[PDB]
Amino acid sequence: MKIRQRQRFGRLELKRISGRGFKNDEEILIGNGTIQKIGIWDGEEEFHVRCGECRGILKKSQMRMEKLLINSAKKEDMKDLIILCMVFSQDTRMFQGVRGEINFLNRAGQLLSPMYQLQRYFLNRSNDLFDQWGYEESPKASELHGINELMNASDYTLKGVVVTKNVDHHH
Ligand SMILES: CN1CN([C@@H]2O[C@H](COP(=O)(O)OP(=O)(O)OP(=O)(O)O)[C@@H](O)[C@H]2O)c2nc(N)[nH]c(=O)c21
Repeated sequence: MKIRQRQRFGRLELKRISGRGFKNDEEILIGNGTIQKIGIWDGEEEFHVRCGECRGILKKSQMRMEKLLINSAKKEDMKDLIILCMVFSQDTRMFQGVRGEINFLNRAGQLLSPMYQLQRYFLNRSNDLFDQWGYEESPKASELHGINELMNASDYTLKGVVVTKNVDHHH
């Protein structure tokens, strides 16, 4: 239907544009050697995504971020959107990136649930994530360019992530 409330994953705002995922509770052995109970989504899905000023298209499958296209925006929003999408995608690389205990409390003194532990952890320790994520030679394409961990156009890109330029197509 035309009017749809957006879904939210902390700071990440999302709207699904294709696919049909199904959620199954699974036990996941993550990178710090602990087992986490997580509702894992299965199926190829694409989302419209946004964090602050940065907007993009996220394509995922089960525990895999396939492709992330985003616009150029303020670097903190670009970086946060990428991290939130890596976490949202439940990518195995993301799970494997965790070190030490994820036992963060909220302001009501309760433990965050596992997905929110992960969002909180990687937002504030992104080098853990990006190291595990992998880098590849940037795509050489006309309207797309890769980005590095500093959110700059580079010869090498975070794997699966692509940025568009702000171009005056209509003059
Ligand atoms: C990883 N997610 C998370 N998610 C949805 O994104 C929102 C934020 O996830 P969440 O806060 O972990 O949801 P949760 O607390 O598990 O509640 P729910 O029972 O709705 O899943 C929720 O609306 C959740 O349903 C998703 N929706 C789809 N279609 N595919 C997905 O892979 C995912």
